[PDB]
Amino acid sequence: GMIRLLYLLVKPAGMSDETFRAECLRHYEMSHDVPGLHKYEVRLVAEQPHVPFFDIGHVDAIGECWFKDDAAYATYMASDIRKAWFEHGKTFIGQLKPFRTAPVAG
Amino acid sequence: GMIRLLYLLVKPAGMSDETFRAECLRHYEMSHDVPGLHKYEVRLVAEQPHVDAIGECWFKDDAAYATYMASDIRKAWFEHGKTFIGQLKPFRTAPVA
Ligand SMILES: [Cl-]
Repeated sequence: GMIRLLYLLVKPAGMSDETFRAECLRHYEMSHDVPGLHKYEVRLVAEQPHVPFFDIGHVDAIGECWFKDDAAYATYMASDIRKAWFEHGKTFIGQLKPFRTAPVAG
Repeated sequence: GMIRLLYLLVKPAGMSDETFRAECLRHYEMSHDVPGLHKYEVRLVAEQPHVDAIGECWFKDDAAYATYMASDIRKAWFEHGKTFIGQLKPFRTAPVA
C-alpha cells in the first residue's frame, strides 16, 4: 500500500553532465535523513530509443519516492529537512512536480 | 549490474480505463514466463504534474537481455503489448554512482 511518486528530471542550465550526476548522487545521499520518506531512487537516462512513439521532451534523470502511508507523507510534507532537500532538488537536479502512481491490481 | 528499461505508456484511442488496467495486469501476469526478463512492474498514473502507466523491465545482464530479445515468447508478450499500448516512450536508465 506504498505511496509512490515519480519525477522526470531535466538538467539545470549552466552545469555540466558531470556536475549533474554528482548533484543526483548527493541528492540520493541526503534522502536517507528525510523524515517520512521510506525510500528514494535516482537514475540517469542513459538512452532514449513497434508501438507508436510517444513525443515528450528530453529527460536527463528519473527520481522516485516511496512513502509507507498517508501519515508518513504528512510528516514528510511538514518537515524542514524535507524542505531543504527539495530546495536542493529543485535548484540542482531540476525537480518539478511528480507523477503519482498506483498498482494495477485491485 | 542489472539492466533497467522504463516505459511511459499511453492507452489506445477509445479504450476504457477499466480495460486498460485489466490489460496491464494481464501483461504483468504474462511477464513471469518471459525468458531473460528478471522482473517486470507496471503501475497506473493516478495523478500527473498524458501518460496512463509506467512500465519497467529488469534484466540481470547483457546475456539475459540477449536471451529475451531472441525469444519467441517475448515476441508474443510484445504482441500482447500492442493490444493495450497506443504509444510508448522507452528509456534505458543507469545508476548515478
Ligand atoms: Cl524535520
